[PDB]
Amino acid sequence: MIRAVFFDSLGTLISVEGAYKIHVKEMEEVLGDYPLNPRTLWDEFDKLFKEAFSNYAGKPYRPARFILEEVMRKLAEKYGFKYPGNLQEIGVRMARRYGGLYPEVVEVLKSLKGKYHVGVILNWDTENATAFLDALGIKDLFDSITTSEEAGFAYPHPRILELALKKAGVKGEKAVYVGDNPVKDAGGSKNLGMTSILLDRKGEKREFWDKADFRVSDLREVIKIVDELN
Repeated sequence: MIRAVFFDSLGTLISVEGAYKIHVKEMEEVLGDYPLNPRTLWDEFDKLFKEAFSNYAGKPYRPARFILEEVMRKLAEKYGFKYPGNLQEIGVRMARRYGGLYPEVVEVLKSLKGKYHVGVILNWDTENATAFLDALGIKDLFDSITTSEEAGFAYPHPRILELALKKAGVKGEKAVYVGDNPVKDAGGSKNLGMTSILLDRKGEKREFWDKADFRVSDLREVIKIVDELN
């Protein structure tokens, strides 16, 4: 019955502890020798980039590289540090150095890939998203990489999922959907017939429990769930 498994957003693959490290080390490289706290610069930057990026939700996609540069450009002015080019390429380097994938990702992707179409969906730019997956070492494990830039709209928008399924050549009813935030993923409260799996690593997402077919704290359960559905 099931022919494709999709992972939406990097929260289903990267841990909060690993993500925060890459982010911390990201600002470290940006500041260099300039006397600024990387912890605080991340706080203001993450706050500002969220504001700017949220204004495009479900609307025609503007690449994040241009929204990041503007946010970073303003911070450089505010605090008086040089802007060392695009942050996107710095992130790929930090992911290379420190990683941050959940311990079982590569194992789970490897098993599913032998039986089903394993695709990933991201609310990011196509080029950088692929480079980031390569840095983590899981790019070649996916049968398809679908992004908001390719679909033309930011999260949420049906064209993203529609295109992901088009790549796999399967209908939604024959696909599984792994996400970590139902109100911040590609399909929003929409799936196209897909069987949803909510990743709650800590069991602290009660508000999202009732809007997901299955719940798991370990991605290896995605193997069993998909297996039983067949």
